[PDB]
Amino acid sequence: ATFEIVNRCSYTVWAAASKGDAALDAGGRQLNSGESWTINVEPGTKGGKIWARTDCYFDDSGSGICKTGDCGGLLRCKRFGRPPTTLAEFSLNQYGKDYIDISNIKGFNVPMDFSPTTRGCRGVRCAADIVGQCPAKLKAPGGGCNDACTVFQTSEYCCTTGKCGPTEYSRFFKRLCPDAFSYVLDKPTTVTCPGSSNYRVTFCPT
Repeated sequence: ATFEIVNRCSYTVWAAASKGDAALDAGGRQLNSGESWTINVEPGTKGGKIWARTDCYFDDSGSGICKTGDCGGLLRCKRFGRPPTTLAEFSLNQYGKDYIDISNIKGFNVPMDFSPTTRGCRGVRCAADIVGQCPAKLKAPGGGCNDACTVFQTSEYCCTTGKCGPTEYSRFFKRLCPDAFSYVLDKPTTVTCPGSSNYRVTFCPT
């Protein structure tokens, strides 16, 4: 499948694409404001994620640090990034269907639209000013708005027992972005698309 990743933010972001144990395509790239990066994702990819990283510094060899979403200090991400990260999540060609969603379960750093570029389903968006409205205890110094599990490490926020409810913190994310997962057991906002659809991820869509 083809993903076009577009930075509509006024600031540079470092896109990242990983399935947790391996890079997707190159795994990461600098996107200046307005730049587009087209990647190819193998059919059948299960549990892929795309996110933006902010305020990165990398050397010649592609090693460095980002203030949000850092994936072990590499430009080319092989593993998932450090919260807070707004997440575009997808599983492709799962019994004939693609499944896509946006998640705030690992916090929020950059607003995001995740839409098909082919027919047969709708896109999802989380474009509210979550960082500006972020509750004081969830604000990340590097920027962004952490989820409550990352901050407090309790069974309830992390849903470690498989039973957990919404919380004051999850309801904040849900109020600003109803179409994104706000906690592990949230009523799913997953979109079902035809198998082998193509997609565009737009940072700062508005």
